[PDB]
Amino acid sequence: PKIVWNEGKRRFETEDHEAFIEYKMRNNGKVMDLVHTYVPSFKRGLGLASHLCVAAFEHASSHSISIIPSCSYVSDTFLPRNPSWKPLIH
Ligand SMILES: CC(C)(COP(=O)(O)OP(=O)(O)OC[C@H]1O[C@@H](n2cnc3c(N)ncnc32)[C@H](O)[C@@H]1OP(=O)(O)O)[C@@H](O)C(=O)NCCC(=O)NCCS
Repeated sequence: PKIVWNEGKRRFETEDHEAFIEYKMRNNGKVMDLVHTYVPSFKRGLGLASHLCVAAFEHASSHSISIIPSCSYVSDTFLPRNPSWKPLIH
C-alpha cells in the first residue's frame, strides 16, 4: 500500500488520493492534529486506515513532532490497538 505525504492538502494519502488522513499543524509546526480519516467503502475493514495512521505517526516520530488524536478512528481504535504509539501523544 503506497501512502504519500501531500503537504498541500495536509494529508497522508494513497496515491489515487482516495483514502487519507488529514491533519492541522499547531504550535508553530510542533504538533500534528489528526482531524479526519476517510477510507472509501470498497476498501474498508482491511486495515487501510491503520496504515494511514502508521504513515502519519512515523512521520511525526521521525520529525520530533507530537500528535493530537482528534479523529475518532485514531483515539478510539488505532491507539488502543497500538499502544506503543501513545508516547507520541501530546
Ligand atoms: C473509519 C474508517 C476510516 C476506518 O477505515 P478502515 O480502513 O475500515 O479501518 P481499519 O480496517 O483500519 O479498522 C477497522 C476498525 O475501524 C473501527 N471503526 C470504524 N468506524 C470507526 C469510527 N467512526 N471511530 C472509531 N473507530 C471506527 C472499527 O472498530 C473497526 O474494527 P473491526 O476490525 O472490529 O470492524 C472508515 O470506515 C471510514 O472512512 N469511515 C467514515 C469516516 C469516519 O467516520 N472517520 C472517523 C472520524 S475522522
